[PDB]
Formats: sequence, structure tokens, C-alpha cells
Amino acid sequence: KTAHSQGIEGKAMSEEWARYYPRQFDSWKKTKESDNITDMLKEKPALVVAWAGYPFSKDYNAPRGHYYALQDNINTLRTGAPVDGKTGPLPSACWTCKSPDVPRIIEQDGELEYFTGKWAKYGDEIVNTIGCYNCHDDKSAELKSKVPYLDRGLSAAGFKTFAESTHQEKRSLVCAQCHVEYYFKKTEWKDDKGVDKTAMVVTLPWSKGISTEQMEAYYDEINFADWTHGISKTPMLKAQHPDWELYKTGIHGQKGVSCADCHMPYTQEGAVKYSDHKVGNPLDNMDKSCMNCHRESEQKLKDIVKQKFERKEFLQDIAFDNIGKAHLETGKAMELGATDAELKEIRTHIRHAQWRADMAIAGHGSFFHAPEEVLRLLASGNEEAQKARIKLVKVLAKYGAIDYVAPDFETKEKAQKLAKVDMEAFIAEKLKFKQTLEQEWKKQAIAKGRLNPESLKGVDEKSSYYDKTKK
Amino acid sequence: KTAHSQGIEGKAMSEEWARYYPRQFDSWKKTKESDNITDMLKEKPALVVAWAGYPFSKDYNAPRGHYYALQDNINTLRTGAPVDGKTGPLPSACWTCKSPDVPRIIEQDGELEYFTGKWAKYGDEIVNTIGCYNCHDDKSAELKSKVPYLDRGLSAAGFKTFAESTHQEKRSLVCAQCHVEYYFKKTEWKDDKGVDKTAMVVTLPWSKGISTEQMEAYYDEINFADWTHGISKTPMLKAQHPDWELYKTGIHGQKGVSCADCHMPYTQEGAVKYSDHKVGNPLDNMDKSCMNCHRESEQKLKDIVKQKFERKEFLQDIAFDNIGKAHLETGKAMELGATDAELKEIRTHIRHAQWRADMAIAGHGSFFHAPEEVLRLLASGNEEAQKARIKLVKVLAKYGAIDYVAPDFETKEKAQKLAKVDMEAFIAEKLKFKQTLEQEWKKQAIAKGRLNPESLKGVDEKSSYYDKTKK
Ligand code: HEC
Ligand code: HEC
Ligand code: HEC
Ligand code: HEC
Ligand code: HEC
Ligand code: HEC
Ligand code: HEC
Ligand code: HEC
Ligand code: HEC
Ligand code: HEC
Ligand SMILES: [Ca+2]
Ligand SMILES: [Ca+2]
Ligand SMILES: [Y+2]
Ligand SMILES: [Y+2]
Ligand SMILES: [Y+2]
Ligand SMILES: [Y+2]
Ligand SMILES: [Y+2]
Repeated sequence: KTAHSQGIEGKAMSEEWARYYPRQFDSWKKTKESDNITDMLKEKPALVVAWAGYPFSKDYNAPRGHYYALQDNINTLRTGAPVDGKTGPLPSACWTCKSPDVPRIIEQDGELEYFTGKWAKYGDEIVNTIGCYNCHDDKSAELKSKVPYLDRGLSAAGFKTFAESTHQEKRSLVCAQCHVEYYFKKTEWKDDKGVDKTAMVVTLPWSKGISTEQMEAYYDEINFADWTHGISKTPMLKAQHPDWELYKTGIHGQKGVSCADCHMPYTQEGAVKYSDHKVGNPLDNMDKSCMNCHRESEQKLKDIVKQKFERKEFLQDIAFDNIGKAHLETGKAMELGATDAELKEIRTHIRHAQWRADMAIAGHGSFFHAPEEVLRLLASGNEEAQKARIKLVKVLAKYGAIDYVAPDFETKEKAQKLAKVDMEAFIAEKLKFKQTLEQEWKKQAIAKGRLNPESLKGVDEKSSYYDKTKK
Repeated sequence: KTAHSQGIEGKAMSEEWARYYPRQFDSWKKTKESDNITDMLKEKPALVVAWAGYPFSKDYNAPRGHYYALQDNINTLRTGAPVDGKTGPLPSACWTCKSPDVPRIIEQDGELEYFTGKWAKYGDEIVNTIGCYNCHDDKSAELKSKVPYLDRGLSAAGFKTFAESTHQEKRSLVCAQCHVEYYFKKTEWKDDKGVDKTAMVVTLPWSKGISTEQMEAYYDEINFADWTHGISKTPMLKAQHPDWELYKTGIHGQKGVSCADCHMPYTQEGAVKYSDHKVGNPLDNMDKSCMNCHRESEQKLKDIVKQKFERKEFLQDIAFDNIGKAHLETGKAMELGATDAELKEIRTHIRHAQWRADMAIAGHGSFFHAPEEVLRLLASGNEEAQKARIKLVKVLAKYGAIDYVAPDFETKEKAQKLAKVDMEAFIAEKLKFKQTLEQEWKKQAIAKGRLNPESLKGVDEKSSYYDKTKK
């Protein structure tokens, strides 16, 4: 048994686990070191056009350390500027994979209640970032999935549940609680008090399997759409970090190598085995992350990964360039009077093209985890985009614009203009939120004992729209 | 030293090496077991359209055992029906990678002379198939490259020559004498007798590197074309089994695993090491070919290779379908009166699209040797094809045929009709050649002592146009 077999008071706060596991706590906190903010819309402006009419066209950055998950959830322009617990663009489900306070609240008020309401609803309750309680039982310290939607998805896919899985599998599944693709399923229900409520439940689109094509069929079957494209008015599907799903198609995943083997490698100290909890880039610690199974120079292994990235980049830019043009050309055809009937097939091609290409790039490590599937998907996506563009030429020709040239979107600025994203306004509004409601959230949480100020050190120095500079 | 340190009389005939190496001779002869003829034009009729106006649109089969190399060179419709040593469609260079008699003749008459004249020129001299002398020195038995064009290509690419390479590298380079992409360079020269002659020299397009893109730049720089497309009149480039070049981009090649490690695995017998000379499919002998480095079930490893093949197939069919349509649509535009000036850009896209896609599939093992490069190349090729088709729509529209639908070519029969290939005639003509001139070639060779009848056992029972049935 552990030294805390009856549970841990204040378990949601990882600092509460330090007295029992100083080592794991210490390395866990070091994800603070990965504080770089890479503005993906600036790096890949084509993404702005792809996501026109959706929050991702406003703000989308690459992932950084777990230490910043909660704060980035707050800082992203995607969550907007609520004025209270009933305002704001997004729902409560946006907290789900950002805090150990999530299972705390789900365990206290129930799944449906948690998934009911605005994101702003839990502003002063969900204040801790990715912590011990998100992956560990506070009595036995064993690995555990704290979110019901995962087992729900695993079952539907014909997979064993978390409890039924092997230890090695659990070393990847704890990650799968968050590092997976999902959608919000509008769900009606009634509380014990009789009140009728509507919940937005996190659901893994795995009922037909975990391949991109199976998920596609899944979404088409229920005629689902995450949003109607702001430019082409196409029923779009958004892919979100399907890290685990893609990893499963890769050679490492097929061989049984877990996420932890590379991202949380062991360190033996005579009888005692320690897992590095500083979840980050394995390439920074190759001796422990790779050389334990590979017998090759670190530079060569690094060069190989670099090659894979270049390959992915090559196909990514091609696919999203044609996808972008397709959206714009469809928008042009619409302007000339083309009917929905004339654009139906084209829009279906665009929907599938982007779903496949987004699934390929949404998982930032997929280019390495499953290179072959990433390349094939980008190629498949590009083909659907081009099929749409060949048909678009004919629609444009019918309306006298066969020589139309879709505008360029090589910079985030130009792309956001086409996507009609008023950045200055969103940023101004966001800052007001942060300077008022956010600080009130933090002050109240600290007063109630839900948040420890120590955890806020250097947590809010950067975002895509501001950089106070240092550490 | 060996037991034949002064050389071997009749070295071109592998049977002459049997007295010294019965083991290697025995397994070497067993490639006779791989006698399957897979008609690739029947399997992938899109290839017929791609190669319209070129010999490959007539006959193209997958590779089988080395035991059949020489005979298949004779049977393929590509070599046609010579009536003497000065007739026939192809040059003498077509023997180059099919017989140990090649180095014998090159060593006797010189490189230029060998590469001068018709294929039919050496009909009764080049009669032995891939043999010991193609890869071994007849005095020391050491591995050796017998063709000057290889070192020539290696140097141009910044690689070390064969003699400068390591032993492990030689285990792959002996294969590179033939398993590489090449072109015939028209070369003028004068013999010691003063006569002016024209030679067609085998040349490796490696002066800018061995990547598909570098070879492309190489061919474009000299405005080279293997043929003018019979349908689109595009200056085409033909890729031929770039097995070694692609293998070099793969993980095995980068790690130093040679062709021999998988295709000619060792067998230890107490102090004595034997190389299995039955060059074939490693998957038939996985315990010796793969399990020597991998610790996984054979079925799983097989399933993985199968996955890679399906991935390649997926992208291959897409690329060649769009390439086929592009050719046909260009042909249609031509019929309507489109000018070469209006079709120049389109034709450049088609040339590059097919060069890249052909380079990806011409090496039948590339899907496994270098999966990532194969997928990327097929994707790149497809994109160039689609860029051509988008432009083609506009050219067709200008000429009043925007709704033109390129004819289907889902069967070899339909494809060969579009490619205007009169098969019945070519086959009839070929049979007459085989029944007359070919038999005379074999009778004369046997009479002169250049050919041993034993080597002809079951060598000519199959082709793409006839199957006497058994072994
Ligand atoms: C509601 C729609 C959500 C909002 C708003 C955010 N998320 Fe997530 N999220 C999750 C993971 C595993 C990552 C990291 C890997 C990756 O991003 O590719 C993220 C990351 C973010 C970030 C930082 C990156 C960015 O700028 O986009 C933000 C700002 C963010 N998320 C906001 C996981 C999950 C998840 C688990 C299943 C859900 C339901 C959500 N995220 C929902 C939202
Ligand atoms: C002159 C233009 C040539 C003719 C006619 C043939 N070849 Fe070749 N060839 C070589 C290899 C390594 C292979 C095997 C791998 C593969 O085919 O992908 C081949 C195979 C053939 C075959 C059998 C397959 C088929 O039906 O196409 C035939 C009929 C054939 N070749 C005819 C190697 C070389 C090579 C070495 C550099 C040269 C110069 C040529 N082949 C030339 C011709
Ligand atoms: C949900 C509660 C999560 C769990 C469980 C795990 N991760 Fe995570 N991860 C999550 C978020 C929201 C983020 C984004 C953080 C941000 O503010 O940008 C991440 C990020 C990562 C990263 C990126 C690290 C970096 O760039 O420095 C990696 C490599 C990563 N996560 C890996 C990972 C692994 C292997 C996990 C299981 C052991 C794991 N995460 C769990 C959310 C969640
Ligand atoms: C999920 C994303 C995790 C978070 C957040 C934390 N831990 Fe963890 N821990 C995780 C894995 C996958 C593993 C390895 C499991 C295995 O048996 O292989 C661990 C392991 C531990 C252990 C056991 C000893 C060790 O391997 O180091 C302990 C005691 C432990 N973790 C503690 C711990 C604490 C205190 C955390 C918060 C500060 C914490 N973990 C977070 C995954 C995750
Ligand atoms: C052991 C548990 C492993 C760890 C940790 C890492 N790798 Fe690995 N890798 C391993 C296996 C068993 C295999 C499958 C092939 C086999 O030998 O059975 C691989 C394969 C690769 C590959 C080749 C496939 C490819 O995508 O090109 C590469 C390039 C590779 N591994 C790199 C790599 C790196 C950089 C790692 C650290 C981040 C890493 N591997 C860890 C086993 C294990
Ligand atoms: C070793 C073989 C790995 C396994 C198993 C998993 N990951 Fe990984 N991951 C690995 C590498 C080499 C990289 C690329 C590093 C680079 O910067 O080039 C990644 C990357 C990720 C990322 C992207 C992080 C970022 O860009 O900020 C994430 C979020 C990530 N990996 C998650 C993750 C998960 C959840 C895994 C299991 C399903 C997983 N990785 C396995 C190496 C390895
Ligand atoms: C030229 C003289 C060659 C040398 C040297 C090597 N190969 Fe070859 N190979 C060559 C030809 C002309 C053919 C086609 C034979 C036919 O009649 O179809 C082949 C075929 C192969 C195959 C296919 C085997 C099968 O399908 O059963 C393989 C796997 C192959 N060759 C491999 C290979 C290797 C690894 C070599 C070096 C050790 C090698 N070949 C040398 C011509 C020549
Ligand atoms: C090229 C395509 C080859 C042909 C045709 C033949 N041999 Fe070969 N042989 C080849 C390789 C790549 C190797 C391995 C080299 C190494 O040292 O790793 C060999 C090896 C031999 C040997 C050495 C002992 C052994 O490894 O078995 C002998 C004695 C030998 N080869 C003989 C031989 C004979 C008699 C052949 C014709 C019947 C023959 N080889 C053809 C490549 C090739
Ligand atoms: C030893 C000399 C090898 C032989 C013989 C074969 N493989 Fe291999 N393989 C080997 C290494 C060193 C690596 C690189 C990764 C590493 O562990 O360092 C690999 C990798 C693979 C892979 C993974 C990459 C991929 O394309 O998915 C696979 C699937 C694989 N090897 C399969 C395989 C098969 C089927 C073999 C026999 C025909 C084979 N390998 C032989 C080393 C060696
Ligand atoms: C092991 C890791 C290999 C190395 C190294 C090389 N080859 Fe290979 N080759 C290997 C496999 C698993 C396969 C596919 C088998 C299947 O049928 O699925 C191949 C295939 C080829 C082929 C195609 C043969 C045919 O389709 O008839 C050829 C001609 C071939 N390989 C040649 C070859 C050469 C010359 C290599 C070195 C440059 C080489 N292979 C390396 C496995 C391995
Ligand atoms: Ca989604
Ligand atoms: Ca060529
Ligand atoms: Y405590
Ligand atoms: Y990162
Ligand atoms: Y691979
Ligand atoms: Y003799
Ligand atoms: Y074969």
C-alpha cells in the first residue's frame, strides 16, 4: 500500500502529492521549461483560410508544456471574453483536458452537470493545470483514466477498457484521455430536481474504428458538422490532436512501445525505478528516450526525424494550398450565383479533403509517430481537394469566371482578412476579460483554497498576442 | 587463394564454377523456382496509357527469378522480331543487365563496340543468364562490378567507387550494376580501323545526385526525352527499376543493411558461412532474412509489409488515373486544334508527374525498401498531374469541350486500343521470330560451345502471351 491509502485531502492540487513523491513532483513541474509559443497561424496561414468561420481562425498555437495547459486554455482567443458565468463563446467541455479539477468536479456533480453550461461557468473552480490526479488514483497511486468518455470510446471501437488493459497499454491510455480527436455531442437530460438541461458531451468518434476514414464515415452517417465554412459554406469537420489514434498506426505503436517510453522514460537507481515526469520532446533526452532501444548516434537519429518532418511539410503545404483555393473558388462561385445544388458535390470533396489533411497534421507528433499514414492522408486529402477544384473550374466557367485566380493567403494578416477575422477587436476584448473577470477568478480561487499562487509563477507571460519576455 | 587462381576457362558459363562451389551453384540455380509471370499491363492497365508510344505499352511483366532474365529479354514484345543482326527495334544495350556474356564481350571488344549495333547483333553470343561472372572475379572470387557505367555514376554522385567501398557496401553495389535507373546516351566514336560509329551507352542519371528530383533536373537540363507520348505528345521520361536509388532513402539502407542481407542471407555451418544464392522473396524465408535482426512473429512482420503495399497501391492508382486522364485530355485538346504553345506548361506538368510516379513504382520492392519516399513521390506526381488537368479544363473550354470525359482504360484491352497497340500483330510477328531466328541463335550458340542446353530446361514455358503450363 501507499503512505496515503485513505486518499489525499486537496488531491486536485498536485502540490499535495509532493510530500509523498518529491521526485515525480519535481520533474512534473519542470514542464514549465517548455514555454515557447509557436503561432501556427503565422507559420501556416493557409490554416486560417481552412478554418474560416471557426474559432481556430482566430488563434491556434503549437502545444507547449503541461504547466501551461490551463492558462493557455484561458489565454487563447478561442475562448473569447466572457463577462460572467453565463457568457462567452465556448462550453464547459473546454476545461475537460486541462485540469485535475475536472475529475474532481465530475466526481462531485456528475458527468452531465459538468458538461452543462458555459466555459466561464467553472472559471473560479477549474484552476489547476494537468496534474497527478489526472492520471493517478489518490489512494493506490496506480494509473487510471478519470474520464468516462475514453472507456466509452474504447468499447465502441472494440478495444478493451482501461481496467481491462495491460500495464504497458495503460502507459499510453492515460495520455489518451486527452490526446485524441473528439466532438461535442449535444445531449438533453434532466437533473434530480426535474429541470431540463442541455449538455455538450465530449465524445470520441470511434464507433466505427479509429482510422481517419472510419471516423469520416462516422461523422457523415450522422450528418455532423463542426461549423459551416465562412467562405465556401461547406459543412466542415474539425480534427483535434488525434495523437493516440495516429500513433496506433505507427510501427512503435504496433510494436507496443508506449507514449511513456519516449516522453516519460525511466531512470534506474539501484532497485528504484523513476519515471521522468517532465513530459516534453524526447529528442532533448535521446539517451533515455531512444538509445535504450536503438544503437545509433543521436545526431543521425535526429537527422532521420528531421527528414520525416520535411516530408510532411512538403505534402502539408500542397494539400492546404489546394484546400484554401477550393474554399475561395467556391466562395467566388457563390458570389456569381452558383446554387447549393451545383456546389453540393464540390463541398463534399472539400469536407473530406480537409478532414483527412487536418487529421494528418492536427497531431503535431504524427509525422514521426505514424509517418506513412500521415503522408498517405495528406495525399488523399489533396486529391479530394483537386477533384473539387477541377469541378469548380466548370462551375466558374458556367458563370463567366473561368480565369478567376483565388487570392493569395501567404501571411496570417492576409489570410485573416479573407476569413474576415477582426483580430484587433478580439484581442482588445480578450485583454479586458483577463484584466477583470480572470483576475477575479484567480483571486476567488485562491481565497477559497482551490488555487495555490505558487503554481502561477511565470504561467502568464506569453500568448500569441503578447510576450512579457522572460522565463 | 582460391582453387582457380589463374582464372576459369569458360567463365561466362556459371556451370563452370560448380566444381569449385557446388553449394552456391545449387542455390543459384534455384531461382528457376520463381517462374511466375505477372502481366503488369493486365494488373495496371493505366500503365498502358502512361506508356503510349513506347515499347512498355506492348509488354511489361513483374520480375521473376534470375534464371529467366535472358529468356525474358528475348520473349518480351519490347525487343520485337529481328530478322537478322541488323534489324529489330532495340539496341545492343538491352543485353547489358541480363547475362555474364556481357562483361565477357565488353572485355573482349571494348565498351563502345559492345554498345554499338542492334540487340539482334549478339543473339548467338549473349546466351547465358545472370551468372557467377556478373558479380565475381574468376580468379579471387571476390565481389566485383563488371560494368564501367556504375563507377562512372557513383563518382558523378559523389559516392566512392566499387573498389573504394566497404565490403558491406559491395554486398549492395554488385546488385546496383543492374538494379538502377538509367538511360541510353547516344555516343559517337571511331574504331581503331577509323570507321565512324554510333553507340547507345547505358548511363546512370546521377550527376546531380540519386534522388528522383535530382534525376529530374538532370534530364531537364539536357532536354532529354525517352519518347514523345503517342497520345499527348509530351516529351516523356521512363523510369526503370531504380531499386538501389530508392533503397538508399529507406531506413534499412541508411542503417547499412545490404541487399544481400535480406535477399541472400547467410547460413552458418560451424566455421563455414554460406550465402543463399537463390535470390528471391525474403518473406518466403523470413527466419533467415528478417528474424536475424527482428524479434517478432513472422505473420505480424508479413502483415506490416502487406500494409505498406496497400498504402502504395492506394496512391499508385490515384496518380496513374489522373496521369492517364491528363494524357487523354491533352490528346483531345490537340484534336480540337490547341497549339503546342497552349499545351507547353501542361506537357511539362505531365512529364514531371509521370517521371515521379514511375520512379516510385518502377522499383517493385520500393514500397517496402523506402515506403516514405514512395508515398511522397506518388503524392507529388499526382499533384503535378492535377495541376495539368486544372489547366487542361481551361484549354478544353476554350475549344468548346469543357465537359469532355476522358475515356476509361480499366482493362488492358481498352487501354491498348487507346494507345493504338496492335497486339495480335506484334505477337504473331514475335512467334515467327522465336520459331526461326531465335532457335538458330540457340543452335549456333550450342554448336560453338557458348551455351549449355542444360540451362534451357523449362526456361521458355511462359511469357505474357503464352503459357505451356508446368514447371
Ligand atoms: C474547447 C473547444 C477547447 C478549448 C478552447 C481548448 N481545448 Fe484543448 N488540447 C488538448 C490537447 C491534448 C492539446 C495538446 C496537443 C495539441 O494542441 O495538438 C490541446 C491544446 C489546447 C491549447 C493549446 C494549443 C492551441 O493554442 O490550440 C488550447 C488553447 C486548447 N487546447 C483549448 C485536449 C483537449 C481535449 C481533450 C479531449 C478537449 C475536449 C479539448 N482540448 C478542448 C479544448
Ligand atoms: C533494353 C531497353 C532492355 C530490355 C528490352 C530489357 N531490359 Fe531490363 N531489367 C533490369 C532489371 C534489374 C530488371 C528487374 C527488375 C524490374 O523489372 O523491375 C529488368 C527486367 C527486365 C525484363 C523482365 C520484366 C519485364 O517484363 O519488363 C525484361 C523483359 C527486360 N528487363 C528487358 C535491368 C536492366 C538494365 C540494367 C542497367 C538495363 C540496361 C536493362 N534492363 C535494359 C533492358
Ligand atoms: C489531459 C488532462 C492531458 C493528459 C492526461 C496528457 N496531456 Fe499532454 N497535453 C495536454 C495539453 C492541454 C497540452 C497543451 C499544453 C499547452 O498549454 O500548450 C499538452 C501538451 C503535451 C505535449 C507538448 C509538450 C511541449 O510541447 O513542450 C506533449 C509531448 C504531451 N502533452 C504528451 C503527453 C503524454 C505522452 C501524456 C501521457 C503520459 C500526456 N501528454 C497526457 C493535455 C494532456
Ligand atoms: C499523466 C499524464 C501523468 C501525470 C500528470 C502524472 N503521472 Fe505519475 N506516472 C505516469 C506514468 C505513465 C507513469 C509510469 C507508470 C509505470 O508503472 O510505468 C507514472 C508513474 C508514477 C509513479 C511510480 C514511480 C515512477 O515510475 O516514477 C509515481 C509515484 C507517480 N507517477 C507520481 C506522480 C505524481 C506525484 C504526479 C504529480 C506531481 C504525477 N505522477 C503526475 C503518468 C502521470
Ligand atoms: C524501445 C522500447 C523503443 C524506443 C523507446 C524507441 N524506439 Fe524506435 N523503434 C523501436 C522498434 C522495436 C522499432 C520497430 C522496428 C524493429 O526494429 O522492430 C523502432 C523503429 C524506429 C524507426 C524506424 C521506422 C521509421 O519510422 O523510420 C525509427 C527511425 C526510430 N525507431 C526512431 C526512434 C527514436 C528517435 C526514438 C526516440 C524518440 C525511438 N525510436 C524510441 C523501439 C523503440
Ligand atoms: C517514441 C518512439 C515516441 C512515442 C512512443 C510517442 N511519441 Fe510523441 N513524439 C515523439 C517524437 C520524436 C516527437 C517529435 C519531437 C520533435 O519535436 O520533433 C513527438 C511529438 C509528440 C507531440 C508533439 C509535441 C509538440 O509539437 O509540441 C505530442 C503531443 C506527442 N508526441 C504525444 C505523444 C503521445 C500522447 C503518444 C502516445 C499516444 C506519443 N507521443 C508516443 C516520440 C514518441
Ligand atoms: C544484372 C546482371 C543483375 C544483377 C547483377 C542482379 N540482378 Fe536481380 N534481376 C535482374 C533481372 C534482369 C531480373 C529480372 C528477371 C526476369 O526474368 O524477370 C532480376 C530480378 C531480381 C529479383 C526478382 C526475383 C523474383 O521475382 O523471383 C530480385 C529480388 C532481384 N533480382 C534481386 C537482386 C539482388 C538483391 C541482387 C544482388 C545480390 C541482384 N538482383 C543482382 C538483373 C540483375
Ligand atoms: C551477384 C548478383 C551474384 C551472383 C550472380 C553470384 N554471387 Fe556469389 N555472392 C554474392 C554475394 C553478395 C555474396 C556475399 C558476399 C559476402 O562476403 O558477404 C556472394 C558470396 C559467394 C561466395 C562466398 C561464400 C558465401 O558467402 O557463400 C562464393 C564462393 C560465391 N558467392 C560463389 C558464387 C557462384 C559459384 C555463383 C554462380 C553460380 C555466384 N556466386 C553467383 C553475389 C553473387
Ligand atoms: C538486420 C541486418 C536487418 C535485417 C536483415 C532486416 N531488418 Fe528490418 N530493420 C532493421 C533495423 C536496424 C531497422 C531500423 C530501425 C532500428 O531499429 O534501428 C529496421 C526496421 C524495420 C522496419 C521499420 C521501418 C518501416 O519501414 O516500417 C520494419 C517494418 C522492418 N525492419 C521489417 C523487416 C523485414 C520484414 C525484414 C526482412 C525482409 C527485415 N526488416 C530485415 C534491421 C534489419
Ligand atoms: C530487407 C530489409 C531488404 C533489403 C535490405 C532489400 N530488399 Fe528487396 N525486397 C525486400 C522485401 C521484403 C521485398 C518485398 C517482398 C514482397 O514480395 O512483398 C523486396 C522486394 C524487392 C524486389 C521486387 C521483387 C519482385 O517484385 O519480383 C526487388 C527487385 C528487390 N527487392 C531488390 C533489392 C535490391 C537490389 C536491394 C538493394 C538495393 C534490396 N532489394 C534490398 C527486402 C529487402
Ligand atoms: Ca473533432
Ligand atoms: Ca530511364
Ligand atoms: Y497535505
Ligand atoms: Y511544443
Ligand atoms: Y517507416
Ligand atoms: Y571446367
Ligand atoms: Y517476382
